[PDB]
Amino acid sequence: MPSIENFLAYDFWQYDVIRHLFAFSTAVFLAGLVYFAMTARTTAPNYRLSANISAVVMVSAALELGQLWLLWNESFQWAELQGSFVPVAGERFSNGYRYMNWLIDVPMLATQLVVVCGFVGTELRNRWAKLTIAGVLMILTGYVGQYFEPAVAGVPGYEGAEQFWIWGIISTAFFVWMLLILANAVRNPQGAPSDEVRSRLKFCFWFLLATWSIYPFAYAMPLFAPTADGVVVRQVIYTVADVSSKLVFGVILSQVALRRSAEEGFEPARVA
Ligand SMILES: CCCCCCCCCCCCO[C@@H]1O[C@H](CO)[C@@H](O[C@H]2O[C@H](CO)[C@@H](O)[C@H](O)[C@H]2O)[C@H](O)[C@H]1O
Ligand SMILES: CCCCCCCCCCCCO[C@@H]1O[C@H](CO)[C@@H](O[C@H]2O[C@H](CO)[C@@H](O)[C@H](O)[C@H]2O)[C@H](O)[C@H]1O
Ligand SMILES: *C\C=C(C)/C=C/C=C(C)/C=C/C1=C(C)CCCC1(C)C
Repeated sequence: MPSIENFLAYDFWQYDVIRHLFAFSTAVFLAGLVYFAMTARTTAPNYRLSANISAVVMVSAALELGQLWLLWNESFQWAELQGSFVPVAGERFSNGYRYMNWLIDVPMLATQLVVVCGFVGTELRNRWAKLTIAGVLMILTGYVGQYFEPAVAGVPGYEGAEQFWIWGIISTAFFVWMLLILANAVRNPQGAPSDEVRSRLKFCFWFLLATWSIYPFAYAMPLFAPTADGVVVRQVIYTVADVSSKLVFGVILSQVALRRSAEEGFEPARVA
C-alpha cells in the first residue's frame, strides 16, 4: 500500500519545507563525507575502522536522501486553480527508501561504536554478527509494518490496520536487543581506557539511544496526525533524527576515538 503522503494535498509552504529538508540532509551528508574522508588518517589504525565506517555511512545516507528528494519532486505537481501541490498520475512517493538504506546504516553505526569501545578480532566479528542480525530483523519488520499506514490512519478503501501495531512491536523487541548488545559493549570497554573516556563512551551510547528513539515516534505519526501538518512534523523529526544519529554521532565518536588514540601513543592524534 502507498504512503499516507499520497492521500494528502499540500500548501506551498508544506511542500517546500519538506523538499528543503530533503535537500538539506543530502547536502549535509555530502559535506560530512568530505569531512570524514579528510580527517580519517588522524586517528590510530586500531580505531580507523570507525572512521572509514563513518564515511561509508555518509555515502549510504546521501544516496538515500537524494533519492527521497527526487521522489518527492516527481510525485507531486503544482495545481494553480486550487493553490495546492496535488499528486501526479503515475508516480507515487515511498518512504521505504529510508528503510532500504538503513540496513547498511544501522549495523555500521553500532559496529563503529563497538570499534571505539575497543573490541577487536573475534569479539568485533561476534558483536557485529549479533547487531547485524538484530538490526536486519528489526528494520525489515519495520519496513513491512510501514506499508499499512493508510490502513492505520483511516483512509477509506484501505483496510488491514491490525498489521501496523504488530510489525512495530515486533521491531521494538529487536531494538531492545540492539540496545542491550550496545549497553554491555559500552559498560566493559577494552584496552583499559581512562575515566573520561568511559564517560564519553557512556554518553555515546546514551546519545545513540536518544537519537534512535525518535524513529519509533516518526513511525507512529500516521496514528497521531494523518494530516499535511503531521507529515511536515514527521519529516522535520526525520531530518533531525538523521542528522543527529549519523553526522553528529560521527563527530562525537571521532572525538572519542581521537581522545583514545592521542591517549595511547599516536602523535598525529596528539598534535590534532
Ligand atoms: C548540521 C551542520 C553541521 C553540524 C556539525 C556539528 C556536529 C556536532 C559536533 C560535536 C558537538 C557535541 O560534542 C559533544 O558534546 C558533549 C556536550 O555535552 C560532550 O560531553 C560532555 O558532557 C556530557 C554530559 O552528558 C558528559 O557525559 C561527557 O563526559 C562530557 O564530555 C562531548 O564530549 C562532545 O563530544
Ligand atoms: C558539515 C558536516 C561535517 C561537520 C563536521 C565539523 C565539526 C564542526 C563542529 C565542531 C564542534 C566543536 O567541538 C569540537 O569538535 C572538533 C571536531 O570534532 C574537535 O576537534 C578535534 O578534531 C579535529 C579534527 O581532527 C582537529 O582538527 C582538532 O584539533 C581536534 O581538537 C574539538 O576537540 C571539539 O571541541
Ligand atoms: C539513520 C540511521 C538510523 C539511526 C536508523 C535507525 C532506525 C531505527 C532505530 C528504527 C526503529 C524502528 C522501531 C524500533 C519501531 C519499528 C519501526 C522502526 C524500524 C522505525
